[PDB]
Amino acid sequence: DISAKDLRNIMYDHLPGFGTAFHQLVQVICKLGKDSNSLDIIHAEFQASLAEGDSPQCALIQITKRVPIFQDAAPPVIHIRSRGDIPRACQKSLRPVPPSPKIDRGWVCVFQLQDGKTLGLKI
Ligand SMILES: O=C(O)c1cccc(N2C(=O)C(O)=C(C(=O)c3cccc(C(F)(F)F)c3)[C@@H]2c2cc(Cl)c3c(c2)OCO3)c1
Repeated sequence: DISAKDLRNIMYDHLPGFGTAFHQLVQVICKLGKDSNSLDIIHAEFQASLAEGDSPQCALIQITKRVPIFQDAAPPVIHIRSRGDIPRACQKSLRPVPPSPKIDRGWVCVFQLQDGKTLGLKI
């Protein structure tokens, strides 16, 4: 069976740049997919979207809209020490956390900083 690491690497293979918000979205998709035994359907949706001619970015967003574990789901909370732990290419995508963020509305994750600060990653 495909593993979370395998799928992460497969998805990364299609993305430009490094440590971008889409890379973090792959991390989130793979974590939540692993936790709900859904990596196979996620991989299949990813490949099908690519096969129809969608960009890999569009394919990842479509996974957040078409795979049921992400539908109306809140972004996962990831504990980090400070803003510096977040990759450079993600920094401009960090935003104040809104009232009810949802993964399928583009809120990838919420970083909970050691000093109590909180930042959402937005696509
Ligand atoms: O242990 C697993 O089986 C598994 C599977 C897939 C991905 C991951 N994740 C990681 O190993 C990991 O470093 C994840 C991150 O997204 C992450 C963690 C710390 C810091 C950062 C960073 F700040 F963006 F750099 C990202 C990432 C991760 C993703 C999510 Cl959504 C997490 C999480 C960790 O902990 C709480 O929720 C773990």
